Amino acid sequence: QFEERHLKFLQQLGKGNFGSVEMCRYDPLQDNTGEVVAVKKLQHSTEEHLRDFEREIEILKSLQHDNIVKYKGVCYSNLKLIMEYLPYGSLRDYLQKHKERIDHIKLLQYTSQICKGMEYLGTKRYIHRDLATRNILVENENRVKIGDFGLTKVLPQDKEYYKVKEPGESPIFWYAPESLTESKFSVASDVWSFGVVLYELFTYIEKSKSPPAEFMRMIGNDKQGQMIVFHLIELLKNNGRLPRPDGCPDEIYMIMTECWNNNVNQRPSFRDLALRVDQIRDQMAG
Ligand SMILES: O=C(Nc1c[nH]nc1-c1nc2ccc(C[NH+]3CCOCC3)cc2[nH]1)NC1CC1
Repeated sequence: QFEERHLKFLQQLGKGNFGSVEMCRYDPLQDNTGEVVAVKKLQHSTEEHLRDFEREIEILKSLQHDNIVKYKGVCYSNLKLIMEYLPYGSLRDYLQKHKERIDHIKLLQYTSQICKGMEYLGTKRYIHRDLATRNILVENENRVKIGDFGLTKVLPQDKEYYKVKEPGESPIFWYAPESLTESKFSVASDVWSFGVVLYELFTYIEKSKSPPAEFMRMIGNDKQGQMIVFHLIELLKNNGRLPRPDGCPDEIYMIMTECWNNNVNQRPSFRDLALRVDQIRDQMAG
């Protein structure tokens, strides 16, 4: 267990969907040699949010995979989540800064790694509901892990989707059509969101070309609030889609579009996605 009082703040790391994450030193000997860790805490520690956060903790805790940020422990008073600190930040920021000097062999290594993290997630009947480069952490040049399980849901035994009311703030531009119209979330809607993560990676996080900027362009920048969703549904219903990023290999663009399939059952599995992505990296390499 970790004791609250030995956590020494160093710096903020970031805010996610409902909390905050700090860089801290667990230094129980006060001589300043202790382990640097990542720490999550609730900004608005409601009784509602406190349940979801402990639910979040219990999900992370139960997930052990090379491509899923490690759980280390909790602190009691209100709860704090202790996690491994990954020094390179979010993939969104790392790729944005180091643009294009990250070649395609690298993007596909991360892609592969993302796929495997999700395949295992799904093996435990969990649905992330927020797969996005900003929620993916970089350990080092050669490793990313999936993180921020704040919006994750377990499937019921006999259902294969999870229907949510009442929705909080929602990454709509990553949402598959049936999540927007019906609030059905599933392994399949995470696969849709994975297609957008792949789009993100191959745009190198150019800000003019992000999903929000581009979907907003397509439906009209004049669309506001609730209407954005109305027009997005219609757009997606008619095969309005994010364009192929400048320079994107062709068989990477096909993976994107296969994921963004209105027909829910016709989307690839992560098992097939991981195989496919690894196959492309083989031939690139030779
Ligand atoms: O849980 C989170 N992340 C982490 C778990 N373990 N380690 C992290 C983490 N988040 C980071 C955010 C930014 C940075 C970059 N800075 C590191 C120190 O020098 C300046 C740049 C690292 C992060 N590690 N992500 C929340 C912050 C969005």
